[PDB]
Amino acid sequence: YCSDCGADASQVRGGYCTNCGASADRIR
Repeated sequence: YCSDCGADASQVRGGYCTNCGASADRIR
């Protein structure tokens, strides 16, 4: 999941969370 917004990890592309724009390293 994204620690910044809670989106599921499957929503990350191109190095960012596609919902809130967090950098990839915010995924846990």
